[PDB]
Amino acid sequence: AQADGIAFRELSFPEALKRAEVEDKLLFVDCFTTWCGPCKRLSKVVFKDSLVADYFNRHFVNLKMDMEKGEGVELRKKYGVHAYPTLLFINSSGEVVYRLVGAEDAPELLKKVKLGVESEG
Repeated sequence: AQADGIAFRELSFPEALKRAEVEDKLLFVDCFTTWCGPCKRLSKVVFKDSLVADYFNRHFVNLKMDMEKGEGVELRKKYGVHAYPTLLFINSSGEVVYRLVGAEDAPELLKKVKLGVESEG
C-alpha cells in the first residue's frame, strides 16, 4: 500500500508571495525547528489522509519555511516562536491572519486552521 499526503514546496520569500498570488491565493507557511520531533508524527498520521491534504493543498499554497537557514532568523524572532512546530497562515499581501503555535491532533489541527482563518464568535 502506498499513500502520501501534504507535501510542502520550498521557495524563497519573494517567490512565495508571487507564487501564492499566481497559483491561487494564501500561503501556508510550515515553520519547523531542526529538532524535528513532532514533525514526523504529523507526517505519519496526517500525511496519509487525502481529504485533509487536498483541503490544504488546494485552498492554500504550501511552503516549508526554514528556521535555521534562508533568513529564518527574522521570521523566528518576529513571529515569536516558542516550540518546535509553528504554522503561519499568511495572505498573499504578506500579512498573517493567525499564528498557530504548537501542534495538535489532525481533527483539532484542521479545526485550528479554520478558526484561525475564519474566526467565529
